[PDB]
Amino acid sequence: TRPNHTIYINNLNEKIKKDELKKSLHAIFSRFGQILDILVSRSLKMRGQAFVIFKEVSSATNALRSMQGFPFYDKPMRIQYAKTDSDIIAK
RNA sequence: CACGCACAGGGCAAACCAUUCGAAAGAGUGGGACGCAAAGCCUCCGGCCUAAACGGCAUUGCACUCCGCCGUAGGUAGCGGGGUUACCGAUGG
Ligand SMILES: Nc1nc2c(ncn2[C@@H]2O[C@@H]3COP(=O)(O)O[C@H]4[C@@H](O)[C@H](n5cnc6c(=O)[nH]c(N)nc65)O[C@@H]4COP(=O)(O)O[C@H]3[C@H]2O)c(=O)[nH]1
Repeated sequence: TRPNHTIYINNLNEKIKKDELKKSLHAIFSRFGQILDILVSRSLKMRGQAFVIFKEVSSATNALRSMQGFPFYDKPMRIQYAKTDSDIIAK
């Protein structure tokens, strides 16, 4: 549970189109601070989950806690501290 | 109608290379020429190739490597059956 710049989210409505998620997560996580990116693959394993990269931890954290169990596309998303740091975060 | 190395006069073009289109398969154009008696034309049937989109299922996945099954949809007529039309006329029991 080491706080991170990026957040893991799952139980995502696998029915909503990639582009749509992208636009609609920014939609509610931008409220918590600038985002450098939101990554999402539609592949068998990476589906149902998105990765949101905030500018700084401070926002991820602020983010996380507030929207846990949050009904998104009639499907309540679990949230967590990304296990690793996205690539650009090195940079 | 069918048949075939009947030498008549022709057609086409595998791999490859260049380039355009497509998610892709693959397709078109250009050089190439493996090999075609229809390797002309047509996707109705079987096979195989691709999964972008569409519908169903499966999946709770910790990624920035790969991304599943069915339907379907496309492609292949140079994978095959089939249909259709065809040049030559050594050959038709
Ligand atoms: N006019 C005519 N003659 C026929 C036919 N069938 C056989 N022949 C004669 O037989 C020769 C060899 O035929 P092949 O074994 O089928 O071997 C053939 C064939 O496989 C190929 N070919 C030529 N033209 C065509 C064509 O229009 N379509 C296809 N699929 N293959 C062809 O080239 C080979 C040699 O061809 P050729 O030099 O012409 O020499 C030919 C030709 O003189 C026919 O339907 N029409």
